[PDB]
Amino acid sequence: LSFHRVDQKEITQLSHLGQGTRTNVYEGRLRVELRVVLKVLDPSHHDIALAFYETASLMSQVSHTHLAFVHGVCVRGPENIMVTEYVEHGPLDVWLRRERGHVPMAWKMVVAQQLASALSYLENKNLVHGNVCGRNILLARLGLAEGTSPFIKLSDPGVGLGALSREERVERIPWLAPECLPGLSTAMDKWGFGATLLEICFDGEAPLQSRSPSEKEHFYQRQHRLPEPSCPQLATLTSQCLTYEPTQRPSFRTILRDLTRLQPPTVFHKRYLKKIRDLGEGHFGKVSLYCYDPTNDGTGEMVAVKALHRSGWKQEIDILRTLYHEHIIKYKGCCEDQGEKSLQLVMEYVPLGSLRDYLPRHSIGLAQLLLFAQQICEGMAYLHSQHYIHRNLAARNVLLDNDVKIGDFGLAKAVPEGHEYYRVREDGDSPVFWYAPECLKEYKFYYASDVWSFGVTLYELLTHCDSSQSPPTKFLELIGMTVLRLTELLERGERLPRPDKCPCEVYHLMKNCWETEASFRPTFENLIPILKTVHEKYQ
Ligand SMILES: O=C(Nc1ccnc(NC(=O)C2CC2)c1)c1ccccc1Cl
Ligand SMILES: O=C(Nc1ccnc(NC(=O)C2CC2)c1)c1ccccc1Cl
Repeated sequence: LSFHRVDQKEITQLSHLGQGTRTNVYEGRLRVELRVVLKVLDPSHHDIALAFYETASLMSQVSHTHLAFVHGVCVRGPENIMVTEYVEHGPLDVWLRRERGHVPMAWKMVVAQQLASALSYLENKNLVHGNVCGRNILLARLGLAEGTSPFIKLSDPGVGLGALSREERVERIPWLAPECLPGLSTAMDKWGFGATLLEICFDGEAPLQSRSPSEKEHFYQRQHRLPEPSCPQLATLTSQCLTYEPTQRPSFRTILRDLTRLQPPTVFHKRYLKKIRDLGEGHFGKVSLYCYDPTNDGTGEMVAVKALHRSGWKQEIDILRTLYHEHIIKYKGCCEDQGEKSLQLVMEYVPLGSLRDYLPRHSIGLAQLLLFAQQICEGMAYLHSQHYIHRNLAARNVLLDNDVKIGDFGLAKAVPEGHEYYRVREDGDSPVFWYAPECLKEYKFYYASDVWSFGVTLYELLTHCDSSQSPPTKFLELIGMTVLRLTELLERGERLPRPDKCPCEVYHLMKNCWETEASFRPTFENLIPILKTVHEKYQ
C-alpha cells in the first residue's frame, strides 16, 4: 500500500462542499499555497479506515489526464484525511441538474469518451474503481463556449465498497453492479459506466430515483432491464454495459471503440509550469513534479522537471532524447530558464517513484523483486546496443509506475565504436560502492562495468534497501580511507554478504556479476534469458 505522507501543518480546511459515504468533503489549501479538497473520514471501523487508505493507494499509483490527482494522506488527530485535486465546476450530476436544458448530446459524448478513456486505462492496469457515478466525475472546463469542449476528471471512489454496509450498497443502486449486492470483477465498472451514461443523458436525474431501497432490490432480483437513454447506438452501448451477466459486458477497448466512431510539441513554457513537489536529487540536479497547464483551465498534464558542468548537463538531455524503451524514463521536451540563464529537462512522471524509497514499504517477495531485475537488464541491454555506458546504475535511479523505469543519465557516456573502454577521471561524485575494480582503480569504463553496477542493485533489491544492510554501510563494516581500501577488498575477492532470505541461486548471479575481471562478467543480453528462466521458478 503506497501514498505520499502529508503533515497536519501543510493543510488548511475551508468551506464544507458536501458529504460522501462516511466522509465530509471540504475545500482546502496545501502548503507544498495550493487549492485542494480534503475528504475527511469520520472516526470509523478498521476494515473501512483501511478501504479508504486502499483507495488513496489505487489513486496515488495512477497517472491519467482524466483521473483526479491525489496528493497524499494526512492524519489530523482522530480523522483520516485525503488531499485531492480541487476541480473548478465540481460534481458532474450537480452541474447537469442545474444546466438542465442547456447541454447538447454532442457535449455528453465528449464526456462519455473521456470517462471511457480513464476506465480503458484502469482496465489495462487490471485496476478497479468501483464507484463510477456522476458525483465522482468532476468538471474542469465547461466546453459550452464556441470553439471549446468539456474536460472531466474522474475522482477517487472514497471508501472501498462491500467494506460498506449492505443497506448502503442498496442505496448505490443502479450504479452498483448486481453481482456486488451480496457482500472484485473489473466488470463492475462497465455496469457503473453504463448507469452513469443514463445519469448523464437524463441530465443528472438518477434512473430509479423514485424507488425505495427495498423497491431497488426487487428490480435487481426480478432482473428488470434499466431504462433506454435518449438515442442512438448509445442505447446499444448502454444496454450491453447494463447486462446483469458480467461476462457479456463489453471491454473498455470496445466501449471506447464504439464511442470514438460515434464522433461527428517538445517546447514547455516556464509560465504554464506549476510546481507540486520535489521528487529527488540526482547527478546534475533536482527533479520536481510540475503541472503543465497551457490553457490555465486546470486541465494540464503532470510532468517531472530536472534542473541545474553545463556541457555535461546538455549531454544528459541529448542522450535521453534518442532513447525509446519500455523500461527507460521517457523524454518529453525542454524548458528555457531565462535570457540564456539555463535549460530544464521535462520527463514523464512515474507514479510510484524510486525503488530505494519504495522497497522499505511492504516487504515485496521474490516474484516482484526478480521481475524488476530482468527488466533493468532488458533496459540496460538496449542502452548498450545504442552504444552508451550508463555509469550510474543503482536502486536510487530505478523508478516504478505499477507493481520498472531507469533514470539519471548524468554520468552516461557514448563509447566510440572502435574503443574498448571509456576513460573518466570525473570532477563530480560517482557511486563508488556500485563501481567495478577497473573503474575505481584506473578510471576505465567498459560495457562490462555497468554489469558490475547491476549486481550491486540486485543486492539492494533483496535487502529491500535496508539502510543498515546497504552497499555503503556493509562495505564499510569490512574496513572498521576511500576507494583504495575498497579496491584491495574487492581484489582479495571479498563481496557484500548474502541478504537474509536471499535464495542462494540469486546470490550466485550477484557473484557472477561481481567478477574482478570485467571480461568474465555476463552480458546484459545474456542475463535476460537467465533472469526469465529464474523468474519462471519462484512461484
Ligand atoms: O466530489 C466532491 N467534491 C469535489 C472534488 C473536487 N473538486 C470539487 N470542486 C467543487 O465542488 C467546486 C464547485 C465548487 C469538488 C464531493 C463534494 C462534496 C461531497 C461529496 C463529494 Cl464526492
Ligand atoms: O527521475 C527521478 N525521479 C522521478 C521521476 C519521475 N517520477 C518520479 N516519481 C516519484 O518521485 C514518486 C514519489 C512520487 C520520480 C530521479 C530523481 C533523482 C535521482 C534519480 C532519478 Cl531517476
